[PDB]
Amino acid sequence: GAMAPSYRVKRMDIAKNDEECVVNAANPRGLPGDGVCKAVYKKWPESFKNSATPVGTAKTVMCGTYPVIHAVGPNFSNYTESEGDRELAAAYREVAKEVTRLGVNSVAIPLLSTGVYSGGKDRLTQSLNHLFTAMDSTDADVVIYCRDKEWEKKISEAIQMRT
Ligand SMILES: N#C[C@@H]1CCS(=O)(=O)C1
Ligand SMILES: [Cl-]
Ligand SMILES: [Cl-]
Ligand SMILES: [Cl-]
Repeated sequence: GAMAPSYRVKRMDIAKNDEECVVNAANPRGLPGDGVCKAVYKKWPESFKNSATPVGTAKTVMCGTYPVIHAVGPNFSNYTESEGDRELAAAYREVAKEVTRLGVNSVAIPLLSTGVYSGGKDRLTQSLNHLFTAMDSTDADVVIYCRDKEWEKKISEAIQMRT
């Protein structure tokens, strides 16, 4: 565990993270994909060996000794709002289990289903709250990665509001 477990946000590529493990915003088939998933494929291609896993689940594969937690958020193009919400919450609960099992003191996490799986909606608050719901009972330092300047401000605001 971290001595004083925290949440932070950074605006940069999660493939350059300074944490003990990474969460991939994976597809269910373990394909290289786009966005975060492709950056993760380029950095930790070895972690894509048998990484395929269903929607709402997380599967960890080592790259050397570095854990890559493949978390499959729903594609809101395919799911109803209600079912997509349920699966997005579930993916994050599975990430919390894996982070706990691995015994890491820090984890780099993107906001699941906020990019090409968002169904063209802004899901910052929805995705972040499900992240908090899952990770609040863990003692790892959580570092959230984003790419948009306005999202960095809103995530930072949401973290500070609860401190
Ligand atoms: N990043 C991202 C989204 C989820 C996996 S993907 O690369 O297929 C699209
Ligand atoms: Cl960067
Ligand atoms: Cl996405
Ligand atoms: Cl972003």
